[PDB]
Amino acid sequence: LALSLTADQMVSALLDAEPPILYSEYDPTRPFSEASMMGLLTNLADRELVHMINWAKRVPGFVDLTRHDQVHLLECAWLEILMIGLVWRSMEHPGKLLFAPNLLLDRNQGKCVEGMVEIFDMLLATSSRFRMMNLQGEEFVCLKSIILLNSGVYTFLSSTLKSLEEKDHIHRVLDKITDTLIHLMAKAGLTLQQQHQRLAQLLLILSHIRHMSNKGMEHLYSMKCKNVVPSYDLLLEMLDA
Amino acid sequence: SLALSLTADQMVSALLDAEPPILYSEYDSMMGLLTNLADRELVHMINWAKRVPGFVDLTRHDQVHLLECAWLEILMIGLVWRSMEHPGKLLFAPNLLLDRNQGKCVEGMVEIFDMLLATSSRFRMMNLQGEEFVCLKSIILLNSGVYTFLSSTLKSLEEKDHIHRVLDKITDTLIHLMAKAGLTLQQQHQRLAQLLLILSHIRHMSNKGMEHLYSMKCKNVVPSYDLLLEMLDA
Ligand SMILES: Oc1ccc(-c2nn(Cc3ccccc3)c3c(C(F)(F)F)cccc23)c(O)c1
Ligand SMILES: Oc1ccc(-c2nn(Cc3ccccc3)c3c(C(F)(F)F)cccc23)c(O)c1
Repeated sequence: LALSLTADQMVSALLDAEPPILYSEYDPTRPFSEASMMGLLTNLADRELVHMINWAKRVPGFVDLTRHDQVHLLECAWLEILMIGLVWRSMEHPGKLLFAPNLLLDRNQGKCVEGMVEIFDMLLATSSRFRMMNLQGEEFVCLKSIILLNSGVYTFLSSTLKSLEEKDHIHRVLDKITDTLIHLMAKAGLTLQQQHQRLAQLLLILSHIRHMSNKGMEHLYSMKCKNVVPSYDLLLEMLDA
Repeated sequence: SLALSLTADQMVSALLDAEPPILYSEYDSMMGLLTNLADRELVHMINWAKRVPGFVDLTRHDQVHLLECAWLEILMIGLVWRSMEHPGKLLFAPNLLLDRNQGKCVEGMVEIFDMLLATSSRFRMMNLQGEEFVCLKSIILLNSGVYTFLSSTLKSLEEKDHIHRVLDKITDTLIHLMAKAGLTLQQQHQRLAQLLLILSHIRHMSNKGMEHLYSMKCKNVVPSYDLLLEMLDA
């Protein structure tokens, strides 16, 4: 079971579970309009969702949960997960966001609402921060898994002993991933003080990622397209192998 | 910088000393009550903020931005802390204690109500301490708005460095409190993580709250940049 993994075993499992990088729809009309870019981003996200499920199922401890809880975590976290992926990819492209290898955008290219440019600006900042911190791949997979387990946990609520067990199991897996992060940092040769400071610096960034997702989710719901937001039923369907 | 020299004990002492008082609701409609209470709390929050070590080292403009971004999170975490010992209830004030069902009469707040309850219950199961609480609140103040400063000028860059250094000092403080309490090294890193991860959820609740204010046509109750600037300048 997941709770028995060593730090080295957890890292290996997470790295192996990594999803592929997808391309955006090839050769779209350029310049973009507000709708056309959204069409590209939405299509891309839709295609990544499938791979995210595959990834999620390989996150140690995820499948120990009921299907309902597995769906609830994905519901709450999908955009955060996509965004941290985006920020990781964009690290060595200052001033730009690498949504896909064939879709590298600066803050002016894509046509966007001014609410969108704020989010874009926030994504860029986060990416620079990771660049500055010299974030490592092994740390990234830990953070992405933390987002998956953490984002929807406080809203299980609640009662039943089983509901409590589920929450308890999530927190224990979270603890193991924390252990893993620290193990990586110590292994790298950071002092105890630097280890504890870096951990905190990384986790605090997650709150910003939650903010960006909240803002993005907000915009998504204001689109009279009745969908790019995956439903509970859709996510559940996708979960059944 | 003065802040950068503080020990863990001094940091805690300063923070405990800066705590605002717990205010009473004057009239014990939900929007009417939150508004009356929040308006009076804001005044105390500004003065609490100016007492957080490192905060007044920032430009007046940067202080306003931090508060602008953090204000609802700070109100909300105060509420969660106050409600900690009241399972199933939110203690908006000593004379305003609400359960989930009175939280239904209040329209689209039921979900936010539930999230708040869930956070308070998390605090309860963690045995969150007053000393840890004041650290968390300070972290929210310095962290929520730091990524949207605008960089550019040398000053804004120097401002961000300073914020990050103070945050590191608060991390040190938290760890010290835990070691002092007898936690093993492992338990210290774990609890640190658990505490900080709750902040993602507080941000989430603040965002839903804002979302709800706008849909309620209550955009007006939000402290504006200029309002905050004038309160600080006092
Ligand atoms: O791998 C991926 C795939 C898609 C996204 C992505 N980010 N944003 C926010 C955003 C995107 C562009 C410009 C401004 C904000 C999105 C929005 C949106 F509606 F939230 F914007 C809608 C659909 C997808 C995205 C991503 O971050 C990573
Ligand atoms: O000590 C406290 C603790 C909580 C609140 C608070 N304000 N708001 C929005 C709000 C309403 C009116 C005026 C200002 C803010 C809240 C909402 C929300 F869903 F309504 F946002 C939901 C739950 C709590 C609050 C508070 O104001 C003070």
